[PDB]
Amino acid sequence: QGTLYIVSAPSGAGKSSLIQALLKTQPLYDTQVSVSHTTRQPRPGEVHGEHYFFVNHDEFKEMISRDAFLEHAEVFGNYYGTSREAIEQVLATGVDVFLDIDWQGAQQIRQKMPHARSIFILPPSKIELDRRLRGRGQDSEEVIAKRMAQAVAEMSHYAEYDYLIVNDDFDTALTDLKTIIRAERLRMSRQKQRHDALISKLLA
Amino acid sequence: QGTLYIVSAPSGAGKSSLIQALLKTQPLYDTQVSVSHTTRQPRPGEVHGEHYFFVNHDEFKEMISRDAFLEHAEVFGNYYGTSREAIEQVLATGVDVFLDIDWQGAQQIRQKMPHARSIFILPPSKIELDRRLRGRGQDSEEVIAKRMAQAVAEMSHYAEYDYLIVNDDFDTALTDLKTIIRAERLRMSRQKQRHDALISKLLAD
Repeated sequence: QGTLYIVSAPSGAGKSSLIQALLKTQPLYDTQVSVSHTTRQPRPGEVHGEHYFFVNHDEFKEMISRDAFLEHAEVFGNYYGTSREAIEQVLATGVDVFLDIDWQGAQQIRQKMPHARSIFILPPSKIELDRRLRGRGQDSEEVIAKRMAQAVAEMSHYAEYDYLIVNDDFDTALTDLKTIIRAERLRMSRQKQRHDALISKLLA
Repeated sequence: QGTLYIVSAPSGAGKSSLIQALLKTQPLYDTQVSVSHTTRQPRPGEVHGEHYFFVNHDEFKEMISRDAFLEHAEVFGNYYGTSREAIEQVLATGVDVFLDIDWQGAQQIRQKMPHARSIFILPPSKIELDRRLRGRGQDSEEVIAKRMAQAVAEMSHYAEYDYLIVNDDFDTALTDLKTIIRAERLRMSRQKQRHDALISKLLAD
């Protein structure tokens, strides 16, 4: 019923913000963000099943052994992963899910979910990507150069995705994202289900 | 480069006006309607290459022999069809082409143009379809029942299409159409070509 949207981009393409901006304007019965499993400890305020599903390292490795993840990775001595079951339960409710992930996990997901759509977001020029990576302007030139090399390595994978948004002006990019989602919702397999009663009435 | 959009709908779904409104706000280097070939005789105002590509029965038949049409029909002594050459020429210049056609012509085109996208447009309810078919309201219940039967026959094929727009509010339907065309242009196949130079500068150094 719902569509899984894999969203990736180098730092500096405004990806995280674009997704957050999307959730602020769509009801949870239409659009939700993926909730990942993690082995890190819950922090104050976090809720299991809401900010993350919190498991311990053995549970996570056990899950991995039963191939329970669409993707997982170890990051700073903690594992993070996207549970297949969790994603399917939400999609089965007709909700579209946005799964922000690097190109590696995006490749893992696509292998298990051929129907997942994926969107890559790019910065609009080398100069603007460099400006956005510099943020407040407080990092050393070498740290920035490593951020740029990392962004370039991420962007080299752009052709593996189904859609490309060049985020120059934020609101233009965000309209682009909403356009993708709206168009996918005008597709016949979703529309004939959504308008099932109406079509039956029109043809009777 | 460009995409062929097959657009169909029963009368009463605002299809022609939606397409027309589309052409009013997009440049010819982005969007055009297809120009059909026909043996009918040019009429007042019609210009070859614009309202139709006018040709005579022998040319049309020779084209049919060459399977040069994506679809064609023969009605009241005349041929009407969409030249495959004329469409691919425009598509090859990166332009999206809209082809307004009935469901039968739509099936003919799809088989020959698997990459074409089709959009079907529906009225928003039986009562509103009936209201729109009655128009100014100067027709017999017989003519209306016939319009409605014809609309029903057209709608029974809606599932053969890639997209469905339910045209309740006109402006909202027009935005739907524009959304489809913009989303298609965001696909990787077209974006990677459109931004080739940008992408190459981003990866450089």
